[PDB]
Amino acid sequence: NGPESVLVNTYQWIIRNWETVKIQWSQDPTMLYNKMEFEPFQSLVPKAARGQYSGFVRTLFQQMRDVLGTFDTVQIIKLLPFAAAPPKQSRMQFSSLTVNVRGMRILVRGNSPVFNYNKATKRLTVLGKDAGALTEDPDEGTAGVESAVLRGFLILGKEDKRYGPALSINELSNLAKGEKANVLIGQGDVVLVMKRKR
Repeated sequence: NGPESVLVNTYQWIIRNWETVKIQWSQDPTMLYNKMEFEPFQSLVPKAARGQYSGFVRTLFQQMRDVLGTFDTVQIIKLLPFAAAPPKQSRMQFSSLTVNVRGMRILVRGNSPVFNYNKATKRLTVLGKDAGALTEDPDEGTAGVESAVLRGFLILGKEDKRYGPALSINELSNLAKGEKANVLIGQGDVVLVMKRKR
């Protein structure tokens, strides 16, 4: 009882109700974001981060709506509870989002100890406990273009030496619209990104 249970139950709820969440996420996201079911999760989020995280995630979700062929079920499920605060817009980038449990990090890209989706089995494991199983979705984007990781950017694929040494996530704000660059996105992973034109 406490944080860990709120975390696990929140994601359990999303998975249980995925079909209606998916509909609302696409047709009326504001009302999805305003559901009472996300309030307990929001209390886990550091008070001073809630607005920042919401602005960030809401923009990442609109990028996914705006950039055809980049639908990512697991990414939507992972980031959704963070959209539930009144958004505070900024130019900050986040590689992880913190929930306070016992100060734990949910990685924005890929799996983490806290949030682990097992593709082979379709099971989501949160804090080592079962949150439920997904089903294969035909709407899933297969281009390897990731639209909901960086605010204002698309991840294109592997590092490409034509575009020079890798930048940190804090160093992307000088890039021109349409410009490409390599980025230390996390771990030791370097990826080619593009700054969006709109």
